[PDB]
Amino acid sequence: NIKHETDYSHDWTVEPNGGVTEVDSKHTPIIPEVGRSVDIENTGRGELTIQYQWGAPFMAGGWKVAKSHVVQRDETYHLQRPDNAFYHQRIVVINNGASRGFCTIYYHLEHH
Repeated sequence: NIKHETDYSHDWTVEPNGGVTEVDSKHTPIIPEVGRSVDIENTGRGELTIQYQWGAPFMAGGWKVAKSHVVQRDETYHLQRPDNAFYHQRIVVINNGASRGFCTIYYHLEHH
């Protein structure tokens, strides 16, 4: 009795020499919420960093890093969301290298 479920994906570019691309975001300023996990497939020639970031109410003190991981070319990596709830959160992909960055993000949706 296998069932098909639908998730989302999206392709992204990340500029070289410090580009940052936002690939997910959530703002829940009244009641905080747990976020969403993703997988990243690096489809470019150089490495990328993926980070899970959070912010306090009013973004006081700017974004903070909860998780970070480096993904090499052709690899796919699962970024599990933190177990705690946030007022602001996002996932970014950062390209600190000289090669243009490319990736596909697979978003793990909520299923019941």
